[PDB]
Amino acid sequence: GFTLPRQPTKAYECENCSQLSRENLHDKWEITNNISNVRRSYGYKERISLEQLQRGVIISTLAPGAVVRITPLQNKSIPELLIKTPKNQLLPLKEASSLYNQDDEVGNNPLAITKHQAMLQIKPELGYGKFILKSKDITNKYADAYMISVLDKFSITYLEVETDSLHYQYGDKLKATISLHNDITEYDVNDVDARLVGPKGQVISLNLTKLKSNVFEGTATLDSELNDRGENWYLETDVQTEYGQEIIRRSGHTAFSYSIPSASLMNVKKLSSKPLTFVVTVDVATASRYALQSVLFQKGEARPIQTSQRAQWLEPGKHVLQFTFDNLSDDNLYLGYLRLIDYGQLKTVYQYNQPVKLSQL
Ligand SMILES: [Ca+2]
Repeated sequence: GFTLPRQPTKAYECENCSQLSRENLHDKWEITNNISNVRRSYGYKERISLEQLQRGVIISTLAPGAVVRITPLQNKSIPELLIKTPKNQLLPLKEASSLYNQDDEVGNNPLAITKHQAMLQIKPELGYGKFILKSKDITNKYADAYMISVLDKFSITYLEVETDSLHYQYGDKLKATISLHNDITEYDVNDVDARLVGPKGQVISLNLTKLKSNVFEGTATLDSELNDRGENWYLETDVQTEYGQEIIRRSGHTAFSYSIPSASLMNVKKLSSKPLTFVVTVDVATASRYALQSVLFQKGEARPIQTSQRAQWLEPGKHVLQFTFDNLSDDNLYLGYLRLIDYGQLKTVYQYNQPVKLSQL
């Protein structure tokens, strides 16, 4: 017998669990022998209102040829838009795009600026800096709000974000690193905002600390009790600073997985050698369909021989799950991992990824 690391279980309210299969199934398959969520952004995204568009919204770029996208957040029309260049030339938005993009007789060219959406690449001749996007008028037919996306395509200034893990569970502390880089300039950042957004739109704000002039660390406790149903969480951050007369604005995102520890593995023992059968004790908090997956491994070459999977419906309480391999001596074999999946969450809720020699079972 081998005792596995303890993991207190946590119950969750599941809406789709009743629809899951109640079939007790065992599968086996042959097999043979992402690490980081680091993400860089060369632009930013923001939500703006029609009231802000009327007054004018700052579009800040650091290099020529930035790409700008304006989409309504309601199923309504976009206003006729104007853009003020950094040299205070007021233009119809279309006149800030190339002659090619303004031409309706190219055919292959998309009608990139319409009443439904507006997308453009700023002509390199207009340079870079502070552009002002403004509405020509306001009516009760335009959308209330818009998503502005700015890709500063040819800027060497980027925002780098990452979390200390790809996967978390209920009660874990998440740590994020947020850094603003340019290999020529050293920035001093003070205006930073960051949060965690869940699949149902639930928000967990990050508590930030300044590590360096351009580096921030953020922490939060992940304590959502909701089922993510296979969907992921995102770290969202927004940074703004100034370097001389230039606005440095970057926003970034990175994904991470989250689960509720709805069930845990406790003890694993070898039941038989012919056929190679193992039994694992499981503590279940929420009635759902669970799958226990394991891999049999074999100077010396270590390689997987077969994967086994036991999937069944489990009510709250203690259970014994059985899994078998086809098959070599006990000394030349070991269990590569012990993973437990909750199909109600479509997440691994328990995993032991350390080798377990059969001589320990
Ligand atoms: Ca701000």
